[PDB]
Amino acid sequence: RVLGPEPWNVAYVEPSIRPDDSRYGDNPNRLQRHTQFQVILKPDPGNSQDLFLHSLSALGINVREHDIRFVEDNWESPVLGAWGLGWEVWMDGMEITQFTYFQQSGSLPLLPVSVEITYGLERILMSLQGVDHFKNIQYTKGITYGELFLENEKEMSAYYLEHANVDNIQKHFDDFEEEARSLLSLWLPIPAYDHVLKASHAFNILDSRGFVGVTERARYFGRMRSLARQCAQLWVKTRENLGYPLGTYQEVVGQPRAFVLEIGTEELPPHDVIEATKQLEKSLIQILEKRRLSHGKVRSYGTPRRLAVVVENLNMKQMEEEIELRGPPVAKAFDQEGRPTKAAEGFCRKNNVPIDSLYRRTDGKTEYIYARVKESARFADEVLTEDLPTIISGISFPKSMRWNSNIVFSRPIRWIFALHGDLIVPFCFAGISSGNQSCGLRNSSLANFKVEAAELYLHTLEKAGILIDMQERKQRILHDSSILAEGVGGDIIAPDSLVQEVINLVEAPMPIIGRYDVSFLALPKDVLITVMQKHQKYFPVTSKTMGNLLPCFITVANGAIKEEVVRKGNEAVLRARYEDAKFFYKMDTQKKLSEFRDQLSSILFHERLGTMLDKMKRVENTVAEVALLLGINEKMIPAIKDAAALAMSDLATNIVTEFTSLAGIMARHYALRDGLSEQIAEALFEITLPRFSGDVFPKTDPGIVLAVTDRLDSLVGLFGAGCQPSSTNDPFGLRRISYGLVQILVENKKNFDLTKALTLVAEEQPITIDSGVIDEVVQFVTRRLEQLLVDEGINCEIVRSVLIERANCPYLASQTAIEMEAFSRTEDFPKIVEAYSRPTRIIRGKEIGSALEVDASVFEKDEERALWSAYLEVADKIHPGVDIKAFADASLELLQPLEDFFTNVFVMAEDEKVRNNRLALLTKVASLPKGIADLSVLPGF
RNA sequence: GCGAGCGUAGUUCAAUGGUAAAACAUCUCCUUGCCAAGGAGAAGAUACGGGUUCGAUUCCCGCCGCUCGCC
Repeated sequence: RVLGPEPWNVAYVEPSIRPDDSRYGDNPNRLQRHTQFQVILKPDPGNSQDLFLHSLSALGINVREHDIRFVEDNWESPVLGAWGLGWEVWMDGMEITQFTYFQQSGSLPLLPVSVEITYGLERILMSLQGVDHFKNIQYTKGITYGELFLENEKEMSAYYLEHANVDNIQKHFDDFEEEARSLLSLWLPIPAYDHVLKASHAFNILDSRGFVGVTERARYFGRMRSLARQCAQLWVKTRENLGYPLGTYQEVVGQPRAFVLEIGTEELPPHDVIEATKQLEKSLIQILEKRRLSHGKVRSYGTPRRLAVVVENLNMKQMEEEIELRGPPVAKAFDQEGRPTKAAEGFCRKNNVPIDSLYRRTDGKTEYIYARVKESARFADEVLTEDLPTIISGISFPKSMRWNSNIVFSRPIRWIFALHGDLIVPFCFAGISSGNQSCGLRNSSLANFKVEAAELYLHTLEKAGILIDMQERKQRILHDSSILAEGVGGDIIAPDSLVQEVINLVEAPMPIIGRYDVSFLALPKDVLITVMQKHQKYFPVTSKTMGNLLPCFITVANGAIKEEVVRKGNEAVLRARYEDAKFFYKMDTQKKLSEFRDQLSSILFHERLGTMLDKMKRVENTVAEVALLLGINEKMIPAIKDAAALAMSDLATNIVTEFTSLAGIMARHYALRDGLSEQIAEALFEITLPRFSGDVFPKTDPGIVLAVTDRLDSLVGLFGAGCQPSSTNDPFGLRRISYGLVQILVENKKNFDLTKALTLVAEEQPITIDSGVIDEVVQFVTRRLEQLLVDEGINCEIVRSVLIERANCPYLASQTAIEMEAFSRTEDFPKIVEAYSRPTRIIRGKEIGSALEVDASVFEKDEERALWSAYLEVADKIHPGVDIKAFADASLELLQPLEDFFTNVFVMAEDEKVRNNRLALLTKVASLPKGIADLSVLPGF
């Protein structure tokens, strides 16, 4: 009932049962059956998030005292085929509610869009009551929540988890599927959807029991997606054959003054402020001067809910000067006794100057009749009315919404404040008429004010608390955090990829210190800081003497905050996330690390080639040779192989399934603790480097072998088994995987062979690899090397004349392409590029049959006896792997006997048989540079 | 999967509302001949389709290819 034109304001309460989250009722947060509260509003009323905050203080919360935050989180579900954009609501660190605008459902777009608010009533009641474990929540006066739902939590888990008969469910799945597919032919949507409901249930208690393998999930999701995809198209029609019984949705001259334009919004993401406070100022800078208007210091600003721009002392009229303008040539328009044909009139009509006010000028060919024009001063406030809406509509985001019309933006626009001097610039955009009002800090005494003159805008804004200048929020975060961190004895850890995302989550910052327990310090350091940074957005604190962690953290509130309830509320969320990660860790140190391999066989890699255990199986059997292609020392080929079986073992651990960014850290941590060598453990970490664009590369010796051998397999397998990247679409990430393999080499001084390693790591795969499909992987790698090499300030014509035969070993190519440009800029390049061109053109094909023929059989020539000597004494130096400088000094002395041979000897055949000496003697001199550079492409030939 | 930027002789690049320029390559004519080099001349392009305007390579829409970020 969100599909159609039908208005549907409704709100209900329902439990929700998901069995794979059943944990016998012991961990205080996860339940197999939890109550929700759902409210859907269609159409969107407009107050849709000022009714929410009345709801909160209705259920007894003090919203001027706690810290309510709208942190963005999109929503998508492919099974139903729906998605939407919106936020989640953090009260004092706890995520309590989701808030979404819908845009797809089934597979047909929505009109009008719906608003979905979904409270979760057991994560709210533990916070509002000071309780850590759900079985202490007071249900009513006298009875507890545990004493009602505990054994249902306890023994429905044993059913969904161990004793669920798993074939009388595999049959019921297909039975329900068939019945729902049949009742979609008598045109009955209601039961034909209830059967989809009770089939997608029976799939969950299959998945929980583990009976679903790894390759059946892609089939089950498909089987059940096209049932919801085609119940929708039946419902939306059976509605309209009734006639929609619930209505239908249809719809002056003076000195210069400043000019300020703000576009209020609802909370934008943290990185849609940065890429939208630029393509607005640029798009304004252009159009201010395109229309002949002069100004001064233009300056942008940003906040999660406004995007302001200020242009100072803007003009009051256009510049109003007369400019020349030339039109069509005298050939097209002008003619003898036929001057106005069809073009002269079109050239004067759009300019309305009289037709006898034209003259001629030597415009190249003394043509292009023309005249003058006027600029038409237009008061600088009726100009902007025409050009602002196309400014504001210009900004473009990757993800975008619709709320009440077909206009698209990233979040709904709520107010527009655009003024100039004292007067308002009047226009309208997306149903909002511009004015001079603005909302300050929400839920304050200045939640609505009006600014009179545009020169006291900023001074009024920061009179309501807001700090809009983005670069003066960083300096009030990182400078009131230091006093706190030094009051306890330490200092903060602020990677500037976290400050750029803490700045744009706040409007008027306020920092607070908090304490967590000391007995959590036994965890690894890089799980503490990852909990405190990548999920909660806190600041850790490290004692600057003996620089390890302390039991403190720093959090950033927003506004007029009680700062006695928010510290106490934040201290008790990462007393729970730590308390879960500690249980996971203690469950992971129960077994030696070498046993976590045999769980790997339940992670999919690719369908027709398999899991991850087989892939890591196909690497121990080849990492004993890629250490010979790289020329690794002999006394380390043992110490690599035992660190190759343990590789990628931590990917089945309990932690790494929860914190999927610690793949690689929590393998070295276990390995060192188990009692391996140091270099084994350190190599167990760089099988993952680099993880993205711009990360450290493997430096140790056994760290390169594995990081190369993995990237060879994930290339040859994915290529020779269907998934080729031939598209703009990038599945399986075949671009960065191929890009990193050349950086691990050019950054590490290694000599490799791309056409021998790919003839040996393809031999192993399960599917057959023919010699033709590895000749495209070499090209897909060489193009990536060329792109890496061009954008280092290199010239484009030399990197295509070294990559013809030095393209195999990616280090020597990147070595000899930088060393060739510096030689190309010196004044010996035109001597050599010609010296080698006189004997490669002259031999464009004359049936040289006797292959070698270089002999003194009959060499009765004069200059031959002095040319072949030079060829031998240079060819004795140039070996197939020499550098470019020995070449560039060994050909300069060969260039002279060339012009002493061509001067006299008549190479072409005046005799019948003996004219092949004179041909081979130049074929050889032409072929010497085969292996160093392909000299027949460079210009100047 | 979505966005962003691009497409001009054979290769590299200037221009813009209305006679699309130059470099290297190609061709012909020269002759201390066949190669090279110095000289004159000639031919050669806006990926494709649609829209307004008198005229679009330029402004608008749609299709094809390429490069790059996220998934």
